Amino acid sequence: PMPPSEFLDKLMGKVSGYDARIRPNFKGPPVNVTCNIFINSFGSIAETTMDYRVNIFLRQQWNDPRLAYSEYPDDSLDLDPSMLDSIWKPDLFFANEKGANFHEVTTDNKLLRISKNGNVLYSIRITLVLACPMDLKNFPMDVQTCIMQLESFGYTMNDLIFEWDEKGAVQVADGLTLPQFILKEEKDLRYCTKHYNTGKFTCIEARFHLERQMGYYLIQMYIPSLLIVILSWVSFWINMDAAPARVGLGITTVLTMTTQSSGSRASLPKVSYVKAIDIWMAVCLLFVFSALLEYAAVNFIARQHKELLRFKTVEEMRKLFISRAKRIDTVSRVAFPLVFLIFNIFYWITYKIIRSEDIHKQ
Amino acid sequence: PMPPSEFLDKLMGKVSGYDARIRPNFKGPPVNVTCNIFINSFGSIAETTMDYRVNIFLRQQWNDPRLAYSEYPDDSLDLDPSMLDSIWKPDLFFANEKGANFHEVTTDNKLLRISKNGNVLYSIRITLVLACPMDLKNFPMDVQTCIMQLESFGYTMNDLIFEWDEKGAVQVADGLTLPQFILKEEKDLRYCTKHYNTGKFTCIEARFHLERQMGYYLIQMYIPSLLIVILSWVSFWINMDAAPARVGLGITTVLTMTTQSSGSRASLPKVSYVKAIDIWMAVCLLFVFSALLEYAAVNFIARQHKELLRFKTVEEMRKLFISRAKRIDTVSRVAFPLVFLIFNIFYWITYKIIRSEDIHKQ
Amino acid sequence: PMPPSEFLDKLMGKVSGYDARIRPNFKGPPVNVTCNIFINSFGSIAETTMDYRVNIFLRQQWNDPRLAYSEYPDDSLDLDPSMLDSIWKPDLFFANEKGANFHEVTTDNKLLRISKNGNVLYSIRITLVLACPMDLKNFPMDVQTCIMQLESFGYTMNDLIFEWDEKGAVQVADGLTLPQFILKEEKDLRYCTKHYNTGKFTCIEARFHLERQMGYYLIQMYIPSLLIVILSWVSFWINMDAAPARVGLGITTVLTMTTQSSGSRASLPKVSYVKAIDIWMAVCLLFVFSALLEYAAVNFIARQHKELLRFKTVEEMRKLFISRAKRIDTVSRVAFPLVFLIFNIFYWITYKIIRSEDIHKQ
Amino acid sequence: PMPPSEFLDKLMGKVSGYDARIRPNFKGPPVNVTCNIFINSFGSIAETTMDYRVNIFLRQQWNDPRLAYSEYPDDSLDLDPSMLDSIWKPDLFFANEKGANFHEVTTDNKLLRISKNGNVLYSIRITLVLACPMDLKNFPMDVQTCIMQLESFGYTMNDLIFEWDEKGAVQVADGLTLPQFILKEEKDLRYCTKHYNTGKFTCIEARFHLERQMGYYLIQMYIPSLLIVILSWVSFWINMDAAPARVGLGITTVLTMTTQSSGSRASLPKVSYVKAIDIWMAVCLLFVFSALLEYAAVNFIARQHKELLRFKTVEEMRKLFISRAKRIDTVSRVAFPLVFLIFNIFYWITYKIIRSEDIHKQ
Amino acid sequence: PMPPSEFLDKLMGKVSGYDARIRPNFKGPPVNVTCNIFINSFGSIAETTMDYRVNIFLRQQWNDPRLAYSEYPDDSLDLDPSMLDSIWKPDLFFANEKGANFHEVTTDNKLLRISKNGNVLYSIRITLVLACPMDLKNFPMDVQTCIMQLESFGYTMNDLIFEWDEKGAVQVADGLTLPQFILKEEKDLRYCTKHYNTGKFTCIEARFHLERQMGYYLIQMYIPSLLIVILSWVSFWINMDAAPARVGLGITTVLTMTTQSSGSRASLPKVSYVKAIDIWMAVCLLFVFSALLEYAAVNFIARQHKELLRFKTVEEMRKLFISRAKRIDTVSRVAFPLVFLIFNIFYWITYKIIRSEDIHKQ
Ligand SMILES: CC[C@H](C)[C@H]1O[C@]2(CC[C@@H]1C)C[C@@H]1C[C@@H](C/C=C(\C)[C@@H](O[C@H]3C[C@H](OC)[C@@H](O[C@H]4C[C@H](OC)[C@@H](O)[C@H](C)O4)[C@H](C)O3)[C@@H](C)/C=C\C=C3\CO[C@@H]4[C@H](O)C(C)=C[C@@H](C(=O)O1)[C@]34O)O2
Ligand SMILES: CC[C@H](C)[C@H]1O[C@]2(CC[C@@H]1C)C[C@@H]1C[C@@H](C/C=C(\C)[C@@H](O[C@H]3C[C@H](OC)[C@@H](O[C@H]4C[C@H](OC)[C@@H](O)[C@H](C)O4)[C@H](C)O3)[C@@H](C)/C=C\C=C3\CO[C@@H]4[C@H](O)C(C)=C[C@@H](C(=O)O1)[C@]34O)O2
Ligand SMILES: CC[C@H](C)[C@H]1O[C@]2(CC[C@@H]1C)C[C@@H]1C[C@@H](C/C=C(\C)[C@@H](O[C@H]3C[C@H](OC)[C@@H](O[C@H]4C[C@H](OC)[C@@H](O)[C@H](C)O4)[C@H](C)O3)[C@@H](C)/C=C\C=C3\CO[C@@H]4[C@H](O)C(C)=C[C@@H](C(=O)O1)[C@]34O)O2
Repeated sequence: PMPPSEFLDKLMGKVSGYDARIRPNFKGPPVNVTCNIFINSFGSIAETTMDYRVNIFLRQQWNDPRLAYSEYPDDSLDLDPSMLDSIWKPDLFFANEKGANFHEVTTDNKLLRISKNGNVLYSIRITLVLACPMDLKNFPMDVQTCIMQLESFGYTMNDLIFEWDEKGAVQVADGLTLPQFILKEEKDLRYCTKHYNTGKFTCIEARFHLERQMGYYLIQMYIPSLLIVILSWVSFWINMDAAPARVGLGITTVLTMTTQSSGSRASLPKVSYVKAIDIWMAVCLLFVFSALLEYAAVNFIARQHKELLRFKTVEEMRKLFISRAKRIDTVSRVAFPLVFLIFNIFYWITYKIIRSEDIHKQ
Repeated sequence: PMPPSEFLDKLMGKVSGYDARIRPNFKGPPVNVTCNIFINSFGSIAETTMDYRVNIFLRQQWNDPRLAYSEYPDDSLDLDPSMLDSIWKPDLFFANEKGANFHEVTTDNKLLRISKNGNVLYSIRITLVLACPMDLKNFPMDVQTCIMQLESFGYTMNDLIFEWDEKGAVQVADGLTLPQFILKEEKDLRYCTKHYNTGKFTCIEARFHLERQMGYYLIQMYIPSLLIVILSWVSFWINMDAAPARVGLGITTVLTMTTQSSGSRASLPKVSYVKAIDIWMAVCLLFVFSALLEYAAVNFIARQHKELLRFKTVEEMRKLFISRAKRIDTVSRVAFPLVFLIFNIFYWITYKIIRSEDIHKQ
Repeated sequence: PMPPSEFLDKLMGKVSGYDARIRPNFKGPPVNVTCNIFINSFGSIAETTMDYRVNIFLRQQWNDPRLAYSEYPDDSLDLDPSMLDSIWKPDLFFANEKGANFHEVTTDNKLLRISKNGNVLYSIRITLVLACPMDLKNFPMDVQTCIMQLESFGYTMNDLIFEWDEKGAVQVADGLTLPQFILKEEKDLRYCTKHYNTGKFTCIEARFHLERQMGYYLIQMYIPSLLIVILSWVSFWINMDAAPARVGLGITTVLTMTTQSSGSRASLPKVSYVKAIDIWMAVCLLFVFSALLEYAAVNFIARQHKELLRFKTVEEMRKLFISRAKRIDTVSRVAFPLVFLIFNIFYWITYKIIRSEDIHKQ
Repeated sequence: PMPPSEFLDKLMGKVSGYDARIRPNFKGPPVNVTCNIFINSFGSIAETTMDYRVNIFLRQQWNDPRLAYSEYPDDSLDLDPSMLDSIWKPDLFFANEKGANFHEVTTDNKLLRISKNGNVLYSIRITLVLACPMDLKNFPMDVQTCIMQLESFGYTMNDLIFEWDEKGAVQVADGLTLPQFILKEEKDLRYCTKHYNTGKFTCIEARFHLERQMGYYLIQMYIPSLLIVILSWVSFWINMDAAPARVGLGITTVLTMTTQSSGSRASLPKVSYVKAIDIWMAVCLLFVFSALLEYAAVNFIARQHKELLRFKTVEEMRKLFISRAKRIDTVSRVAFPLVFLIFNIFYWITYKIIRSEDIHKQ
Repeated sequence: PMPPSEFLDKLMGKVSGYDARIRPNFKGPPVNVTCNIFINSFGSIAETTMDYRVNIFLRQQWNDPRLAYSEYPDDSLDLDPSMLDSIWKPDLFFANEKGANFHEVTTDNKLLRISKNGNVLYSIRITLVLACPMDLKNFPMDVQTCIMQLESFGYTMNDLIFEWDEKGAVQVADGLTLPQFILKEEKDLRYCTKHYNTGKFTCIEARFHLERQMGYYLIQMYIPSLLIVILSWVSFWINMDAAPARVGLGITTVLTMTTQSSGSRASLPKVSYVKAIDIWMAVCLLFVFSALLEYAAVNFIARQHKELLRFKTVEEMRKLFISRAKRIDTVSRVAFPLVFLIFNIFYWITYKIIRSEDIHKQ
């Protein structure tokens, strides 16, 4: 029978001794805050500035003794979010972030629900440009581990304690997909406490293990390099007397291998360690460069042939240099793709075992 | 005869018991909100970040019993938008969005119209960077279905219910055109209710079917690839003894096919499935590569010819290798464009039937 | 003798019955608002997102009967812009716009001048990213017509009427120049009234006719294409037996024509109609491709010559094929630039007459 | 002995008749405002959108008679910047600007100092994206004159007059350097008064003469073009019978000259007048194109030689065509670099005299 | 026993004489402020606009006598950051900065702690786009010294004095790494006082010495240039009669050296001094150009050979020109890589000694 306006100005009134600046149960045990997040959107992962953009529904549960009411019989009592000025919302800030803008569209995207015993549910929708450092030791295949850290500002560990939720940890939205990565099902909850000269502060973090998909990099980078190496193999069947043809074919394959290697590393930060694509493009470039060196040795042997022919064992030395120049081409035509196939299976199995070692060590 | 200032401070006065924080007909049936949007601008569709930018006139109709007035005889009573602080606007937020900024130019772009019985018309102009996931299984021709979701924050299904309008669904502005797409005439209205641990929330959505126009991709991508394949066909008429000419022509056609294929995929996200342009550029690249292989086989047969000529059935084996080397060119000159025409009609009709299957299944 | 503070708190005081929420002459004829704009900056015209950025001094003149004063003898009475909270500024918003931010530097850039009879002058400085659709049927030469629409939000046609000024329409700043376009001297004032389900709203618009300057596109695009076609003509004088030279020259001219055509269309939206540069680059590419086909026919005739010479009317058939192979080069050397000159004068006069037809139809 | 709180609420109190909306010495002579700016940062000069970014310390000095105090004996009395709401700051706005955001970091970056007789010192730190039109008649060497205009909004010339400072004009920070330009020591102070239909408004402007440094453009653009022309000269020493070598060398030099000319104009607005780099790249491209034409004439004369040799004064006509084909190469080998050196010294001295004429006319 | 609300409204109440506009110990000695910063994130260093982005925890310690309390026995008394409106926070602003936005996510990221004797701890989290000028005299290896200046606005040196902290200077976060640079362990604290016409202002600055990592630039830039020079060395073994082969190989190596040099300078400001990569690419380009000149001299000597052979000491002059043309190739094949190795060791040791001289002079 009681009207709701006096009831919802009674608990936050200045005739009441609420004092929203003062934390609950002052001069006592620390407040325990339970947090669960809901990943609404995850994406826009950029490697060159090492950050990613999430959309989260940050839900914070804490108990306030002064907020308890015994008049109304309903337990939930969902409230309007405009009177969220004097409730004592806890301070929370993300340790590694940029941006972090609120959503003010059509209303402030906020949820306030005060239970009968004093439990408060506080939900806010925020997009954060979270910055995570990434390791690029293996660029085509890799398991990145993005770190999201939630800690407090201005309340030490003896006054405010952040804890993860027990029923579930992180709720991902159904149907959420990433175009370039695959989000793993398990998520780590390791809370570490940062120490500062001012004091220690409560901090909880969650880790997402991101598997990079290998379907795009196989089409864009691995197959055109094989096309270039196969073309340099095609140069072996051409006639050895046709010098501009073989020289031009080999030179253009080396040039396009260099430009392809320079263009695949363009969308990447300037890291200072050797990656896997470096190894792949280096061995492919070495293969086309060795093909050009093989033709240069063949044409040098033919040069020695032509100088000793035109100005005495001349016939059998002509035979020896033509037979040797034919033997080099005949053994190269078999030896080049076989050693390339050997390198391919060795590289692929060692990266398969180091990828499985990364997924086993985690 | 009554002056308007007391009348428009009477209904929102604190001497009145309006209490704009409290929802209408509290502790009763849920409020029913009818929404229709007006697409003022639609465009700026970007594939690489999978989002689009709309300009909408969001109109929300709901009934308030406390707002009803019986003094004035006029039914419409358009009001000034500055006193839209205490009216109980309903909470609405878009589920998949970025940005969503209001228009504050020369006034707040808002409309408030309170009917005599209590019906409230609330119109706001907002630009939203709506994020939609897109399928790129067929890149040149495709029918994208952009999804716009409108749901509530902080009021469950038992307190707030969102419904679409019956007289029309979505009003598009007259003369509105898209440079890259064609907006279909019908629009789906399927409302789905999202479930969360806190509770269930009302949500309505509208789907726009976007037909990608095929006029640009025919000019930019399909015809230059045919030019490259026709040039590789031109290489068959050149003399077989002119080895640097045919080798250089074929090698430059393969190189430019590779760079054209790499440059057409630049304005696209790094997806991990095979698209239609992948198939097209792959078959065209296979055609120019097979032309280079055909010349390599011709010059290998001529090599065998020259070695058996210069160091016995020599005349008729010279005839056999010249006749075979002529026969390969003569059959290739007919066989290459005919099998290309067969591939063209097969690819085009299978993509026509899969495009019509996509438009029939919807 | 009267001090100014009471006089300027008398007309906007709450002891006065001003009521700035209520429109002037309520329950009567509609308010008539006269608007003239002053183009301070115009520029930053981008084709790929189809919008332009203006800086305008929006001046709005309307009459308020309650604001009239008879105490002071001065007629102008320029006022301070801080008390522009309660004046009843009219609602105005641009129909096709993005951005539209106010200038808050060192003060709010505003002007308020209330005349003695009640005329109010309201000037504000705003930069608007106005979005206009453009037609690219003729890309090098074209007359774009940018549309600026000013309409009201929340006041129908019976309550608020917008009208253009009679003394002048749009004042452009002296010395204002555009690097890529030429602003015409006349400007259209056609007011159209938009109709919505809620009601009809007053709207006035102004059109600027923008002539695209042809000096840059002649240097960047038209002359290098002529350089490529002239180089392909140079290929006719080279010796026909030198096959790698003529083949390589023609192939590189075709390749660079393709890359030049692909690079000139890069700063353009993905439109689906044929433009004028498409026609120009297509005919130039057809010319260099026909030159390569002409050399392929010459070397095929020489192939027939060489096969019938080396394995009977042999001398006179050698004469016939050498004379025909010389005649093809001799007639091509004259016939190629003459038909190119014919195409040039036909293309140029038809685009001159369609440009003058566009400027005559307007 | 008087406490400072009553003294600094006495002069701005509502029990005082200060009335900060009303300008000082109302209904009298115009207020005289003295302005000096301090260039803290100058840079980020972009040619393609024709604007530059400054950081200025805007100091405004004006006299207020009502602010005068005779109680305290100190003359300076530096005040706290939070009570800068009611002081009657003058209206000032920059005529050609974008952005112009204030600095709110750790405090509002403001200075308020009220002298004993009524002199007020008002300093604010602002970064402005000032838009200046630039002339690109000579692109490598040029003296740009950036214009910064400071005028008033809403106060005419009879009420507010802006004047420059007498002790100095513009203070540049010590150690301030520009990477691409050189700031001259003198600065023009020409005040021009803008006229509008509403009235005339006071305006003062300052001009900075910016000398473009020529060290970068000599390395990036002038020397690689000389490398290309020297390579085309190297083509003269190669054997005339080696036709693919000379043809390929000349064709690749023409192609790379075209791409170098197209790439140096990329970071520039689409202007419609001929610049100096246009002239330079055009003459260099003409030189490499004439070298290709010279080889085409040599090989045409050799063609006439070969046709009259193989199907009568045959020996002496063979002599005449070989001697003429040698004479063309021998005279070209001397004549090409000498005429290039003549063009170089003529171009360089005419641009030196037109640069000195620009610096003498100013 | 005293409740906290009256105690925390007593010290900031208007019944108290706090007067937060007035600085502490007015008309006396200057306030001494001790500042220490905590580098939370450091990165996003861009060379082309010469600025870097930090995340700092700015801690300011100063003593206020009026804030001292003797009632409560606790010494720390951490307070809520909402009542940081009237505390007299000191004015601080960074001298060389852009941006500098506060963090408003979930609360204002602020810390307020008032000691018992009057010591105030004020911590704020800010991201600043700090602009630092950089010297690019040596581009691959360099030690940049970023300067962060903190000074006051509106309080002179006699009223406000800024001092660095004695216990530590700048705290870097543990685990913080930079992908492109290495942050040195020592940091300079040199405070310089800026002088202005208005007065002198306190300023303290901190310098970070940044070592550029050399691992990326060795892979991206130094090794492909060696690949190009090694390929030009490979051109010496090819047959001298094969003129299109050697000419084409040398010409494409010169062309790709030019494009590689133009592409490595793309991500750099337009500086006007010679860098180290300029010297490296210039010597490598000189090496490949000299190889092309060596082949041109060889083919000129062979031209003289062919003209004196075909139209008398003819045999021994044929011997002299073939022996000399062989001797040039034989001495070049040894002389080119040896002088390249000499240049490599000289360049590397002189840059090692100038890098160590830069790290010794600091
Ligand atoms: C085979 C290599 C040699 C070099 C051949 O290369 C060329 C011609 C002939 C050579 C012998 C080169 C190559 C294509 C082939 C033709 C082969 C087919 C048409 C396709 O390929 C197959 C193989 C591919 O598994 C390696 C396989 O993918 C799976 C992987 C995943 O399941 C594990 C899954 O995601 C999904 C099921 O799909 C799939 C069956 O498709 C063709 C689609 C390959 C892509 C072509 C690419 C298009 O743009 C690329 C690039 O811009 C380059 C410049 C041109 C193309 C090219 O490089 O062309 C290109 O790389 O011709
Ligand atoms: C003549 C064409 C053939 C192909 C010739 O081309 C080449 C060499 C010889 C060939 C026979 C090609 C060409 C230049 C010429 C040399 C000609 C001159 C030096 C200039 O040209 C004249 C002609 C031009 O009117 C067509 C005329 O403009 C007027 C137009 C307007 O009044 C109506 C007005 O705005 C103003 C008065 O100026 C003007 C008198 O200048 C030279 C300045 C032309 C520009 C050169 C361009 C620089 O970058 C361009 C591009 O990056 C490309 C890659 C290289 C250059 C080129 O393409 O070089 C380039 O295009 O040599
Ligand atoms: C040796 C030079 C000649 C020209 C050879 O070049 C080619 C073939 C054969 C020529 C004789 C060229 C070159 C690679 C080699 C093959 C050599 C190996 C595969 C690798 O190299 C070694 C040498 C390198 O120390 C110079 C050394 O790095 C250390 C430095 C640091 O410790 C001090 C530390 O960070 C870490 C330990 O690693 C390391 C042991 O790896 C290979 C990984 C080199 C990188 C290849 C690059 C990939 O993209 C680049 C570029 O896009 C270009 C276009 C193609 C590649 C290339 O240019 O290919 C490329 O540059 O083949």
